[PDB]
Amino acid sequence: VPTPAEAALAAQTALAADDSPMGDAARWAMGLLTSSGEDVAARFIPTFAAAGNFAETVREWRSKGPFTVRAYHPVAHKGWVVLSAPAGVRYILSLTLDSSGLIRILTLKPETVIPDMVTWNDVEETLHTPGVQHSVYAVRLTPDGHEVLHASAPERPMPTGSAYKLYLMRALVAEIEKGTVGWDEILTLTPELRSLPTGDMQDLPDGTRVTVRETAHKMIALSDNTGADLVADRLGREVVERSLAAAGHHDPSLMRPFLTSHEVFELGWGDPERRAEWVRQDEAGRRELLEKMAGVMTVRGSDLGATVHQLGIDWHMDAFDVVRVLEGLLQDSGRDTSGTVEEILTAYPGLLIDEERWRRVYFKAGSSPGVMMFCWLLQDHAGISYVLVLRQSADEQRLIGDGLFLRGIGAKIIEAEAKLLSS
Ligand SMILES: O=C(O)[C@H]1/C(=C/CO)O[C@@H]2CC(=O)N21
Ligand SMILES: O=C(O)[C@H]1/C(=C/CO)O[C@@H]2CC(=O)N21
Repeated sequence: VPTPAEAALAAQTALAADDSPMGDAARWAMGLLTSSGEDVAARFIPTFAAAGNFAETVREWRSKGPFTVRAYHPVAHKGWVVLSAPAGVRYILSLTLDSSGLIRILTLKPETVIPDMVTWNDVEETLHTPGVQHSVYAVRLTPDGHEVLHASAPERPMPTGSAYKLYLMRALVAEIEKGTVGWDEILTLTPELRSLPTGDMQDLPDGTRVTVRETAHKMIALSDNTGADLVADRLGREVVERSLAAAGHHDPSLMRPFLTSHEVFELGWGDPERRAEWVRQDEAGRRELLEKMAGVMTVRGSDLGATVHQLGIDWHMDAFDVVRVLEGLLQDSGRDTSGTVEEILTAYPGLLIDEERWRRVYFKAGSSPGVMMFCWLLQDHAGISYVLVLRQSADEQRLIGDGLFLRGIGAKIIEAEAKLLSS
């Protein structure tokens, strides 16, 4: 158990030594904060829209220092640096990178505090926020069903954002198995198929040719919305929908029509009249509205904010549905002797994982205004699997925040697995 001084020193050294895209970006961003006084444009994605306000943003950040590194948490294309400022005030620097190491998101925010968890009640009492509906569901998978380790509101259907991509993955695998689509088949990016971040594929030029395998990899590992939309277009909505009952969903009608990310963005934050039409329409009327809406996006990232999940403009499922889709994916992966499914599912575990404990970890996050979820399947080297599903929804995005809180609650549960999961 490293003492505070030990932990900070280790973090400082690790940041200095990290020879990776995240290490490069984190050191550069820390340089911005600690330094005496076009280099910016070269470090960020080409379409970085805050470039004008950025000089002021950095001035304001710098005014909060001086800063000392206390913790460093690189996780693939995501990274967090915990900083202490004067008088014991703490902040977190959050980085999200694109596929070549350019910065997409860079924030410096008040520290997200998550205590070490001893009991499930610690989890519940930490997580609870007035005005936020939450759910925690943890199970051990066994031959003859699931052993419930903890449950709060698992039966409640809730919006889950990009968790829907798990169903899309199962639908894709089902079609690969049938031979109607192939891993090396080429998908082509068109202006109409481009969606918003999360993801990187939207940044590719019109006409870019990508394999089904690479597109599915990004769909899961980067939560790539454009990747997901390319897959959903190739399979077709009917195929995606007809798959839902088999892949584990209890009431497919909640995700009919099964929306694309493009559709959620455009409907959710585009013209209000069209959105009011959705609300008053039945399934037929909604399908008709979506067909009419097909085309190039008008909605931009800056338009998002107001919650729309309460109108059905999201993907609703219960915690049991999440466990079923994950267990289904575990089965699909084992059946795939090529290891293609496994490589996609294990690429990004969402945390730094103890690989001596866990043979495989599947992970998926979901987020939309007023929506946050994280889920993991963890299987040890003996073959015992656990599934953890964390969900939050609210009428106001500010009650949820950037998702580090819920992720960090998951991190603490997994850290305390011997007490909370495998006791
Ligand atoms: O993949 C991740 O870890 C991302 C994510 C993606 C949702 O599409 O949602 C949570 C919030 C965040 O930064 N996480
Ligand atoms: O390891 C942890 O406890 C948490 C954390 C907390 C931020 O101080 O940062 C990383 C991301 C995450 O969930 N981990």
